Amino acid sequence: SMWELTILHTNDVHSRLEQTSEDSSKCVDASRCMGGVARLFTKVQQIRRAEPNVLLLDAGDQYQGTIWFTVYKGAEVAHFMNALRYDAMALGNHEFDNGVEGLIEPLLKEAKFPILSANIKAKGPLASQISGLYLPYKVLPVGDEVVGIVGYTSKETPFLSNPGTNLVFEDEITALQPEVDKLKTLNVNKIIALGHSGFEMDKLIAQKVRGVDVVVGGHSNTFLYTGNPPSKEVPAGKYPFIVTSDDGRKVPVVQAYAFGKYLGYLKIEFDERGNVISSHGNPILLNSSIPEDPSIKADINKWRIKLDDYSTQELGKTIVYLDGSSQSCRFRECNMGNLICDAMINNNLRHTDEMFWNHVSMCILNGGGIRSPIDERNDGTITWENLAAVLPFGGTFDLVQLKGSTLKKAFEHSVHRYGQSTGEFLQVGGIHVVYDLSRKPGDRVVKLDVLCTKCRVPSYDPLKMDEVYKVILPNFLANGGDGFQMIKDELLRHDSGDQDINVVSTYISKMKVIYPAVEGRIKFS
Amino acid sequence: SMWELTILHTNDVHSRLEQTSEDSSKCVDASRCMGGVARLFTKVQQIRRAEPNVLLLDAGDQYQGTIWFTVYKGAEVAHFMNALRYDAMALGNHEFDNGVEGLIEPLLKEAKFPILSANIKAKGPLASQISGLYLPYKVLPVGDEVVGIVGYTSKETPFLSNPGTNLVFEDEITALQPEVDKLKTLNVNKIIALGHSGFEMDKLIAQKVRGVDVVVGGHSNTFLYTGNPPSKEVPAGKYPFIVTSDDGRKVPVVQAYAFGKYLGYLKIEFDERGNVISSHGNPILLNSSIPEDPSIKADINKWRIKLDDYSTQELGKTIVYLDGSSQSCRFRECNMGNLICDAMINNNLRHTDEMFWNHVSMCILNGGGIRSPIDERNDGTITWENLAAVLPFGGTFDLVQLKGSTLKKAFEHSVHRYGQSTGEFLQVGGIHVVYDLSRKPGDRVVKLDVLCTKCRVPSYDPLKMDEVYKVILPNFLANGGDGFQMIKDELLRHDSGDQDINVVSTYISKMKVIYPAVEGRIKFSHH
Ligand SMILES: O=P(O)(O)[C@@](CO)(Cc1nn[nH]n1)OC[C@H]1O[C@@H](n2ncc3c(NC4CCCC4)nc(Cl)nc32)[C@H](O)[C@@H]1O
Ligand SMILES: O=P(O)(O)[C@@](CO)(Cc1nn[nH]n1)OC[C@H]1O[C@@H](n2ncc3c(NC4CCCC4)nc(Cl)nc32)[C@H](O)[C@@H]1O
Ligand SMILES: *[C@@H]1O[C@H](CO)[C@@H](O)[C@H](O)[C@H]1NC(C)=O
Ligand SMILES: *[C@@H]1O[C@H](CO)[C@@H](O)[C@H](O)[C@H]1NC(C)=O
Ligand SMILES: [Ca+2]
Ligand SMILES: [Ca+2]
Ligand SMILES: [Zn+2]
Ligand SMILES: [Zn+2]
Ligand SMILES: [Zn+2]
Ligand SMILES: [Zn+2]
Repeated sequence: SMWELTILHTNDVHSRLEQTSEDSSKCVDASRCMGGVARLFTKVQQIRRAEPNVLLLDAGDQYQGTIWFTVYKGAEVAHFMNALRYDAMALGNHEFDNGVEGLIEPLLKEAKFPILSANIKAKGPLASQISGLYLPYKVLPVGDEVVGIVGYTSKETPFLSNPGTNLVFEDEITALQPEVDKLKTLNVNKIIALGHSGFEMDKLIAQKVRGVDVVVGGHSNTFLYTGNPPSKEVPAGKYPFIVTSDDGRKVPVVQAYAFGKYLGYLKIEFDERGNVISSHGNPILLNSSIPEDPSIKADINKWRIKLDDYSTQELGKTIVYLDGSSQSCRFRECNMGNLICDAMINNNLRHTDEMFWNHVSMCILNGGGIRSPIDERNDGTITWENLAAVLPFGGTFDLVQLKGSTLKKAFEHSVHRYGQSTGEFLQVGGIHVVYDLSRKPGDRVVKLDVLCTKCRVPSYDPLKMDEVYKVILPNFLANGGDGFQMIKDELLRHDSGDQDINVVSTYISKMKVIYPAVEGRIKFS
Repeated sequence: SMWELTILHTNDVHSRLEQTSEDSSKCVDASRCMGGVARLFTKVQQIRRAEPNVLLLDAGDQYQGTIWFTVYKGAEVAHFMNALRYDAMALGNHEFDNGVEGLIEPLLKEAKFPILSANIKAKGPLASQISGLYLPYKVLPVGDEVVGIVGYTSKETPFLSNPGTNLVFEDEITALQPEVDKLKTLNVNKIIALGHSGFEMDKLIAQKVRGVDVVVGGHSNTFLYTGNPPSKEVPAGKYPFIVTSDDGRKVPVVQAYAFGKYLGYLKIEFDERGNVISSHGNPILLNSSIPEDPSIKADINKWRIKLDDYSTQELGKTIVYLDGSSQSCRFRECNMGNLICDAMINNNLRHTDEMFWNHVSMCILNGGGIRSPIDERNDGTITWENLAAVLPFGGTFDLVQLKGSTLKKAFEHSVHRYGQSTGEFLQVGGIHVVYDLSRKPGDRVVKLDVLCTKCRVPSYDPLKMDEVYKVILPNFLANGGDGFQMIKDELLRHDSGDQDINVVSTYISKMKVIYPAVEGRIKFSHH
């Protein structure tokens, strides 16, 4: 005898409540738009009506990405996930972006489903405050069986978000194994690991955590597919990805890209003792072939009324595609990066009253801070809402004095673990860098020319290690985010800047028509 | 017996009536300013009081370069050259910039000294109109002797200016020799060739034209000096430069850079039969050590009143030196070029109602069209006057559809005679070009990448020969100037654009603070 479970799964939805363009920017041409919570609900109900044993799971990073989260601050997440009737969610890194209070009062108190993390431990006054609002696991009834779901969250969360110093983020394998053993002693024979640490960590969990039957992941924005993929996303492996564990077991690992563009869909056949005997499926592309549910869409429109103040005024026009996609901006020079760096540099030079920074022409910008493209095909209109999708974090473009050796160390860090879509890869202004990736990590920077400052005509001269340079960058990077510890430690001055999104809107308002290009600021050898 | 003559000479003054900064841009810090007509007058008078036999000569290109010429149109040239008591002038190419009417009514009718060119022949109805207003030669009394001065003008004048199709520009050597022979039969044994064809042609004249004793030149902006030079300009040779002629004679050739920064000064010792026994001198740096003459300065201030409309409004600010010097912009990437090209591109995109050119991101700009720097040390203010020194010509930034093969032929022409400070060297926008100069002319372009247009994100892709590109450029280049004959002939569309100086002021007004760099748009390689 066999027992079939259908796992429906989203991850890194990142406040894409409404349907989006193919690239996850704002919907303009409705006939070609994709995803959003109303469309997901239609596909979820289609599966639920057909399959008797169904779990709808989220692997974190619902928080942050559009004006939805800027305005509603997680109430939209609670509300629409409840309307969809998610069975469980794992805490991601972006769930702590508005502090622990930003997690508790909107999401944890209003969610009608369990929220999960087994490697986040609470200490101090916070322990009693957050007791039971999230859990290490939940044991869910599914038909006449039970399925254990055990949660996890990235160890990098303190370095990427605002979880506060009373939350300790343990190792995933060390925290998960006792919980999985606890569930076995409670006669839960089917166990799903649901969490938010990336596809590599998901694979290690599948391997090393004995008793885990399936890993549903997130954080790396990984697309897995078996067969011919339905859109632009290139699959990193088959769906599901099969790990061979330490005790010889085949453990399926899944992820469902990002932005609610796909619904992950895995059918698993279990024996009577909760061993996986087979698995199959694929992520389902939520395109115009699936209608947005009328009820959920009507509710979305009601919540949408408050947001329409942010889409009113045209700040300017683009006549080129502003490529702010992760696949470009984390792997090579992207023109959205160039735009943002040029805006950073240009805005700073209006502050003529402050003479220490009035010649700053160099810029560094973490690629992962660029959160969305903007489309050029609607007479390429750029509103505030469009900008808020690119720059949702409410950071500042701060000013730092750095030694040359600090700067070379940062450019080595930029490509130290290249090829995994991590956000540390640097977009630049007033810098020409050339990488050779065949060299070992810490020695991949082969050419590095920067704009001179003690010179009448600015030209790109080679960077000297002993020389000091002035750079404009996100406060995230100045304070040591993305493992840029050399910046925070070794910087000589650090001034607070202007607000990031205001800098870019000012710049676009000034220029009227923008046309940034890929110029060979970042080259490969 | 011996007879000593002192030749004082200017060339390519280019409307620098007032004193200038070291680089020839507007005077701001008066304590370190140079040249101008008031200072020149002081130095000329010092020499005249000291030496009995003095000629003050001009080798052309007084016309064009600042608002002085924009407003007064050659009347300031006539007026201040007359006040200085120039003995003779040769017609340069820029003397024809406002047509033949622009030469006649201001300069030729009001000048109290002879104006000279022996290789400009007038035909049609214009011949009788301009007969004798300029001359092939003039024979000037100097003390008890006479000195013949014979004129010449660049054969490239029709391709650089607006002389009209009724003026023919003959070969200089063929035109000069009969005049020099004629003067020998008229018992003129001392002959100066004064003209405007460049230092190379000056040397050929010295060599080939039998009877010429001295060549006073212009057009190439050549600095010659003997000893340690007093300023930024690198000497091309000794002063005077000595040609050994075909008929066995040492002929001194002189020039005096440009912009009235130096007064050329050559002492020649002649024998009784008008042969040069020796020559010596140097150009005199007209710096703060020579005071401005009170009379000429007071007259300059009176004429200056009408011009002060052009310097009131600050259009914007630069925080970098805008290198618009000939030594940069005709030899490599200069940031003034980059600025002008970016302004050309940016202004064009405001015309959204016209959909054929609304994605144009490629620009070519002849380096010789960039006429002056702008300084950054006075809180680097940019007025209209400053801009008018960079872009004096009143051209337009026109729009052309060109084949790729046309564009590569233009980039080959850009460096075909590289190393001579000729204006055809191209400043660019949305183009990355790499030259190898060790290769032969017509095959020096080794890499040539341009911004794509049928593409969502613009990147620099290699230029395809069969593919067609849209480019913004000066109408000078579209109409075939600087020997860019491939553009005029092989272009597919040609629309008139906006006025050149208005494009750059609009852009500066928009940007407020400008900081253009040398970016590697133009590189050189030795493979
Ligand atoms: O799953 P994700 O979203 O975690 C992901 C994982 O690699 C993947 C992804 N790809 N596409 N969408 N998602 O990207 C993370 C990258 O994003 C950048 N990052 N994160 C936060 C943040 C920040 N501010 C903080 C401080 C106050 C709360 C927010 N500020 C700036 Cl400038 N960058 C920021 C960084 O590069 C990091 O490596
Ligand atoms: O002695 P010069 O001054 O002749 C000189 C000789 O090599 C030397 C020089 N160096 N520094 N100052 N002088 O430069 C010539 C270069 O100047 C450029 N040039 N000339 C005219 C002109 C023009 N318009 C004209 C057309 C109708 C009347 C106005 N338009 C644009 Cl865009 N360029 C123009 C061109 O490159 C040429 O090669
Ligand atoms: C939607 O996706 C399916 C595959 O999942 C594909 O066959 C279909 O062509 C798509 N429909 C559109 C774009 O309307
Ligand atoms: C002016 O030029 C003379 C002659 O070359 C030189 O000796 C002197 O130093 C200069 N005076 C200045 C810069 O004040
Ligand atoms: Ca099991
Ligand atoms: Ca003689
Ligand atoms: Zn995420
Ligand atoms: Zn994440
Ligand atoms: Zn000239
Ligand atoms: Zn000339």
